[PDB]
Amino acid sequence: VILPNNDRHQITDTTNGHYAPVTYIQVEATGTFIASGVVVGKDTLLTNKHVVDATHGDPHALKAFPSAINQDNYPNGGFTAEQITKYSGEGDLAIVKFSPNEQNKHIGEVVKPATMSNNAETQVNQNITVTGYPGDKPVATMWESKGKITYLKGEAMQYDLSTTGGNSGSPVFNEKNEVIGIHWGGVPNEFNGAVFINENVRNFLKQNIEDINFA
Ligand SMILES: [Zn+2]
Repeated sequence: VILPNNDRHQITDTTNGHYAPVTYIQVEATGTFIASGVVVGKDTLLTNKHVVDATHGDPHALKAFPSAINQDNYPNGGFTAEQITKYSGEGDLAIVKFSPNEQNKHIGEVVKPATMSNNAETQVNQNITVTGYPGDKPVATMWESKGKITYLKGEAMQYDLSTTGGNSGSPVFNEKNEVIGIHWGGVPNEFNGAVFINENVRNFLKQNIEDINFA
């Protein structure tokens, strides 16, 4: 949701630096559901349970476009999901595995997977960014939203930065450009939040993704 702190910048050079694995998602149902996500392995991407539920039991309905720049401008093309594993906890988190594309390339090869933080030093009041694809902006455009962490408890985190429908599943980056959480949404006039990747979540990811990298 939009908050008093609405500080967002468009990322045009999407394949530069830590932005490459930030991904645009389209789920074809009924209508087209839009969301975001982040590549964290050779064939794996993280997003929310609710974006994955938009496929209504059909993984093939989910397409990921890493580093998408704008409508029909996908520098790495797209990838179709083949298998989905939802987080067993309360956290709105899901793991999506993709099959290679027509050129036999893997989603985690055309782009360098993001580095996951161990979150040892993460704390309230730290400056972070949530980068993904807001639906109030031009189609398939990547935007970085700036703010501070305002709440940390268990596997949940909240922050004061703005997001909009479409940002579902956007990675939360700390200053070191490591993924510390996965954005799920927010509450009007209150806050936006994400699944905080603590020890429990980390162990879950490690058990389901053999090549995920934690700093
Ligand atoms: Zn700014």
